[PDB]
Parts: sequence; C-alpha cells; structure tokens
Amino acid sequence: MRITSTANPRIKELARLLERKHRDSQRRFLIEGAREIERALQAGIELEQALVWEGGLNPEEQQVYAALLALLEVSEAVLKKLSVRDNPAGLIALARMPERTLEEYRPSPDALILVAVGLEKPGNLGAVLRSADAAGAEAVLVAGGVDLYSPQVIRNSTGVVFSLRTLAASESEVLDWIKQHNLPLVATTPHAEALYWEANLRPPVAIAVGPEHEGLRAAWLEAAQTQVRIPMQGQADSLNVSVSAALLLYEALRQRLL
Repeated sequence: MRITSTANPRIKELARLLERKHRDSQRRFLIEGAREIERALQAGIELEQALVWEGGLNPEEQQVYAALLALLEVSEAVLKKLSVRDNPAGLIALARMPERTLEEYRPSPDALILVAVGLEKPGNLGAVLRSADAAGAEAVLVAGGVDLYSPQVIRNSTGVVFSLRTLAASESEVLDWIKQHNLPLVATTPHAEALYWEANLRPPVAIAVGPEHEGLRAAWLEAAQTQVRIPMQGQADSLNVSVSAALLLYEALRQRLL
C-alpha cells in the first residue's frame, strides 16, 4: 500500500540497485525524475514498477505518471533512500536493463564525433553526454570504460544516455578505429598554437578532449590532423570537460550552419 519505512524489504531490494554489480546481475536499474523516465520510455526501455511520493506529484510528474506496472505510494525518506539528488523526485521507476544490441558503428558523412579521454567520473560522463547531445554529436567515444545505467550518469545527462550513441574501448582500440575510417581528428591541448575557432570542423570529424587536470598523451597528439586549444582569459587554469565539449561541439555546429 503505502511504504514509508526504508527497512521495508521491497525498498531494501531496490536500494541495492544504487551499486553497479547489483544492477548488472539483476539487469535492472532505477530511473529518478519524470523527464528521465519519459526519455527512457521514448527509447524503448521497459519499466516494471513506479514509486510515487505520498505527498503528490508535480504537473510534469503527473503527465508522465498518466502516460504509463505495479505502483508504490512511497514516503520521502524512502525516495531519498533511492535518490542520488539533494532533493529527490516524486517519481522513481524500476527499469529493465535493455537488450544491449551489439550493432557496429560507421560514421556518416555528417558525423560529429566527440572522443573523451580519461573520463572516469559518472557525473562527468553524464554532463559530457548532455553537451554532446545538445550540440548534435552523432556519437561519443569514451576511451576508458563506461556505465550507461548508473544513477549519476542518468541524472547528469538528464536522460540523454538512453539515446545518444555512447561507446567505450581502450585508447589504442579507439585510435585504431579512427584511422580505420580515415576520420580526421582534432586534438585539444592547452599548448597548441592554433585556437579552436581556426580548426576546420567540417561534418565528418572527431574531436578529442582529455581530463580537465591533464593533457592528452602524445599518442593522441601525433595521431591528430590538427591540434587546437581553448583560450583561457583569466585565473582559471582549466574547465570542466562537459564545458569544453560544448564549446568545441557548438563551434562545429556554428561552422556547419555556414
């Protein structure tokens, strides 16, 4: 009926989904937020149950709730237990981990690709995917492991992870892939002479960015057709990777509209 105790066995089972091993073995994950839940539905993700704040839902959460499966009227302390936000949504769903399709990818003639190197933080991963989605990137190639169903990747990407082609592989594997398709590569580095605005970001192209507290290894710089930098005008020595990815990708979008 109305579950208010975090000790409730049903809630103890769902809380385990906050950890990766548990999501993978059970092929299930939580989706917090009416918009995230909706985008998941729009992507074909099957839901099994939805939890609802006993104190009511906001308008948006109400229309998502309408467009729906066992339901659970739940308390704030319980949603907070399943939440990864300061203030939890009023609607959290239990989802089935999708049928991981092993389809291969080949860049189209309009391909705008973002290559993220040294990106290990799920929060950062999500923010980066959000910037790549907004700019219109065709894919995000992550050189270094990815977890598409974690709560932080889902929140920071605002659900975009359910639709943006995001792939992982070793740096060597990704680099061999680039050359395999004769895909021009533009590497970002603070010591490059050319400003990023001067590079030619014509439709078929890949843009690499490294960690914010570090540059791209020599391997990436020797493989690039062009090396470029994002000018820093003040005290800051760097920017969050999601901000850098937006800058480079929006400049690509600006050149395309020309």
